Order: sequence, then structure tokens, then C-alpha cells
Amino acid sequence: TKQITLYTATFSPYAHRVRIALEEAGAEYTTYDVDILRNMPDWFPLVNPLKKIPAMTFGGPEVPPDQPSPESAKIAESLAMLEFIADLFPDAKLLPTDPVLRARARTFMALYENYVNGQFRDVWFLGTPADPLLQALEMLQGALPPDGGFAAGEWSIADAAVIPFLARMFPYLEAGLGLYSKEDGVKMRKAMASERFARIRQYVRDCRARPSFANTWAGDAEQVEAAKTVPMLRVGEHHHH
Amino acid sequence: TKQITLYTATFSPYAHRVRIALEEAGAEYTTYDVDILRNMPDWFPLVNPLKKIPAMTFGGPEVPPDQPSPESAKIAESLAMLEFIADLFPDAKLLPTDPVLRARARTFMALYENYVNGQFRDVWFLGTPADPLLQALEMLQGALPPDGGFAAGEWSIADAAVIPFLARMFPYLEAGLGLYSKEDGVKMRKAMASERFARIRQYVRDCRARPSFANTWAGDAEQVEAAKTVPMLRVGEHHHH
Ligand SMILES: O=C(c1ccccc1)c1ccc(O)c(O)c1
Ligand SMILES: O=C(c1ccccc1)c1ccc(O)c(O)c1
Ligand SMILES: [Ca+2]
Repeated sequence: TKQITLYTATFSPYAHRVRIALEEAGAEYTTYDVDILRNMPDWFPLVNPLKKIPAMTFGGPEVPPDQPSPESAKIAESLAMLEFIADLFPDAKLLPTDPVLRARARTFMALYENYVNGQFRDVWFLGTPADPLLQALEMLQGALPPDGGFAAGEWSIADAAVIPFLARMFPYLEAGLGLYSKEDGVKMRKAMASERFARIRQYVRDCRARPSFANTWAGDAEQVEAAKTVPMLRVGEHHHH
Repeated sequence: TKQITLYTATFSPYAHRVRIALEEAGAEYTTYDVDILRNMPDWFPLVNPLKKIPAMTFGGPEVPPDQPSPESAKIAESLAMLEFIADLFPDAKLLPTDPVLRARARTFMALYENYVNGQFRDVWFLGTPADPLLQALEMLQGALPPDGGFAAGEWSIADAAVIPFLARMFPYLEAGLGLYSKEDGVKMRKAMASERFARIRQYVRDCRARPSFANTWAGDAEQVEAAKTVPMLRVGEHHHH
């Protein structure tokens, strides 16, 4: 019954992680867009002093999201939010109950954060070579149960953590979005279509097919347009070897 | 009941986190050193295919650590391990029960991993400027309850996550260890002694005073020698501006 407000942006996969979890929770919550990259409201640092999206307020008196109460708890960092939601809504079974399975969920998330996420940001925002990113994705793909299903077996917050980035990768590639080079983009599109990456394609499809995804995605074409407003995605800039 | 073997190195702060947590659990567990950087046993990828320390085996038959059994669960990534130990050992209260307090533990861990750890690695291993690391450390300091106590109030795994790195910073500094410049080392030495960093010094003292720390620390002098066996701490190499 305590209110949940999530500060978001359509383009952001970090915000997207938490929307997905909140859906799978059957939670009652508010979203409120913030143009964090070009025109941050003056009050935002009151919900997140790091000036990053997502941000979350919890509890306090019901207020307009742009008039945040100093009495709500201010919760930062998307993976902290996913664990918080799981904690709040235990009947939703957002993590398994078995600790080894819970540890598969947690291990999967740290593999994404520590070895994959930095390669996405680097290939896309700096044009660094794609090969290490393909290697990190092959490594992450091997963590999945190879006969089907989600990271921990049943769906968990670990699948919320990773799908925003993977589901963005395909339509961004088809749209030539990113600073990497044409050579590397052909290389990425060929690899993500080859058999090497069949398992991960299944995983993207499986996650995409859940309502939590469909209800938090504006559409492939719409998301590409949202991503275009991202400065560092300097439209028509490419870096070479 | 089921066995826990943790593959470690004295130098490694990531391994150190799991030792601290296992102590606070009152867990029965085995440690087995692995010279991961110079001479990795060729069985080691059976416990961790990423070839990193720490690695953990859980359950299966009692075997010698260097004859790991295919039937034990293989758990990777230190923060997944900390969450796993909290799960296994709930009477130990390694996390609070209140969700918002639990979210402060998780937020604190993400703040360290996302804004602080990369700056330690870069100042120390690449000689990059100290300033962003001091700024990140100031931000992390502000997340602490300023009146005293640990990240989430009571001690939690979030404190295991962070103290191996902070407790190393001070004696490594005094020992002139790292690739950063002399100027930068004087700068970090002064900054970490000034009143700006009073709170974090008390947090380091608070954490160090627990048995979990003392029983997992070889001694300041010993740990500095252990750190010297690290290639990327190539003694007598320094980078400037
Ligand atoms: O959307 C992405 C992304 C990048 C590459 C592939 C797929 C998605 C992204 C956006 C903001 C970030 O700060 C970031 O690290 C990543
Ligand atoms: O020991 C440290 C360290 C570095 C700087 C200050 C204090 C401790 C370390 C060791 C291996 C790593 O991979 C790493 O990122 C960090
Ligand atoms: Ca596998």
C-alpha cells in the first residue's frame, strides 16, 4: 500500500529493468519521465543526488512526482531496485526459493554487469571493436540453461536485468545505430543471426513474449527513435579500427 | 550441512569479501589458495570457467579442493556469493529483514561496484588521476549513516563487499604501492587523513574491528607483500599526468 514512483526515460535500459520487475510483481506504481540527458529538472537531485535514471521513491505521502516528499525513501541503482521489488512482493516469486537457484540468478546479473554491459557501452558509444562484445555475449549465453527456459530456470529479476539491453541490440543494429563501424556492424548482425547465437535468440524471444516486456516497450521503431535522442549516439559518427 | 570450498588468494579483495561473509555466517568452510595470475592449475576451469578468483563449490562429495567433483554446484562472482551465503545462513542475519534497509545494503554495493571499484583499479593499475577516485569515495562516504554504524545500519554483506578495498587503500598508500604518481599519492594520503574523510576512516575502523576481518587479514605488512606478487603492480612503475 506504500506508494512507488519510478523516474524513467523511454530510451533507458536501466529504467527498463525496473519497469519489467514491477510488472511481474503485479505492483501498483507510477512512472514519470525525466529528460535527464538534455534538461534535468531542478528537483531531481532530491530523488537521486547522482542525477541518474532510474530513481525510485517509496512510501511517504502521495505527492506529484515533480513535488517529491522528503519523507519517501529514496532508492538508487537499478539492481538494488530489482532486489527491493522481489523483497516487497514475495508472493510474486521474482527470485526462486532455492539458494543455488537464487545464486544462478545473481551470478547471471554480475556476469552481465561485469563483462557484457561495458562492451555494449564501448562498442556503441565509442566505436571500439565488436569482437570482445561478441565473446562476452557468447559467455553469457553459456550461462543459460541450454535446453530452454530463463537464467535461473523460472523467470527471475535476472531476466529483467539483461533483456532491456539484448532486446535493444537487434533493432539498434538493423537501424545502424551506434558509433561502431560498418564493417563491425555487418560482423555483429551476421553473428547475432548465425547458429552460434541461437540460444540467445531464443532467450530474447522468450523474455519478449512475456507481458511485462510488451507493456514496457514502445515498439522496435519507436525505441530506435527514442535512442536517437541520446547525445552520445552522435547520429552519423563512426570510428574505424 | 553441504560442503563449501572457496578458492582464494591472499592478495585478492574479491576473495576477501567471501571470507568475511563466511566468518559472519559461522559457516563451516574450506579455503584453498590458487596462484591465479602466474600459474593456474589446469583443473581450475572446472570450478570457474572464467578463470577468476574467488571460485566456490557447494555440496557434492567431500573431495580435495584440487580434485573438484562434477556434482558440486559451481558458483561464480563474489557478490552473488555474498547473497548466496546470506540465503544459506539466515539465522546469521547477514542482511536486514526490512526491505528498505535491505535496499540500502544493495544500493551501497552497486555504488561501490559502479562508481568506486573502477577508479581503484584505474588509479592503481594504470596511474590515472586520483581526483575522480577521491570524488567517488566521497560519494560512497555520504551513503553511510553519518552518525556511525554500517552501510545498512547493522553489519551486512554490503560491508563485506566494500571493506577489502578500503582497508587495502591505506597501507598500500603508505607503502607507495600503485602506478599513480608521487604527487597523486601525496594527494591521496593527505585527503584520506583530512577531516573530509573522517566518516570513512571510522567505517574502516568499525569493520576492521570485527573478528571476521581480523581472522581474514594477514596483517598490513603481510598483505602489502602479497599485493607485490601482482604483475599489474609492477613495482617501481609510475604514470604522470
Ligand atoms: O541502450 C543502451 C545499449 C547499448 C548498446 C546495445 C544495446 C543497448 C545503453 C544505453 C545507455 C547506457 O548508459 C548504456 O551503458 C547502454
Ligand atoms: O587490491 C586491489 C586494490 C586496488 C586499489 C586500492 C585498494 C585495493 C585490486 C586488486 C585486483 C583488482 O582486480 C582490483 O580491481 C583491485
Ligand atoms: Ca552451460
